[PDB]
Amino acid sequence: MARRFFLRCIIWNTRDVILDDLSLTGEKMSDIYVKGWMIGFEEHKQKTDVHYRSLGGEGNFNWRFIFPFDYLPAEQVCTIAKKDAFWRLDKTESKIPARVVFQIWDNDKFSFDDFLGSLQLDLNRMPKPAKTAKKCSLDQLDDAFHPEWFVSLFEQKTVKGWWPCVAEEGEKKILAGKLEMTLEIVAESEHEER
Ligand SMILES: [Ca+2]
Ligand SMILES: [Ca+2]
Ligand SMILES: [Ca+2]
Ligand SMILES: [Cl-]
Repeated sequence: MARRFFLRCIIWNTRDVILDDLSLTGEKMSDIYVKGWMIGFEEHKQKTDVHYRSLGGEGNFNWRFIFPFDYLPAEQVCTIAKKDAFWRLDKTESKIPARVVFQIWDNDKFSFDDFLGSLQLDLNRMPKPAKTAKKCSLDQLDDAFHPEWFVSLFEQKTVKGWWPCVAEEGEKKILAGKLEMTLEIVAESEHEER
């Protein structure tokens, strides 16, 4: 059966975010905000408020996202279709991995917002978070050589800490920002804590 879950995301802060603009005084800065959504549920995407005029790449948000999604425990696969009748968005089935996306953006008033970097996470196999922003690095993404550093959120239920965001210089990967988050998968009915 398809079971209804909820991904609860708190965006606490960002650090080291790329600075995309020049100030009227001529100082590098970004008007930072964070976009999030689950793949296959692009209709429910959400964003934080904007941390205006970040001069050192830091932003403060303390923002809560809730992402509802359907899940097949036995298949460990997302059903991009919501629930019940065809009236639901994404019709029926389509089985894909459960993944959430976080994107860091610079808000502009007099042009379009500019993409700064993103992080895409597999809820079944995701990199462990760094305790501090200092220990946050692209090494966290090393699924090839340190597979023990990937884990499953469904098993752990909750993870907190820092993850890196990435921008592609063509094939090359560059640290575009660091994201401090709490991630928790929540059931419709279960014990408050285990
Ligand atoms: Ca800009
Ligand atoms: Ca801007
Ligand atoms: Ca722009
Ligand atoms: Cl602007």
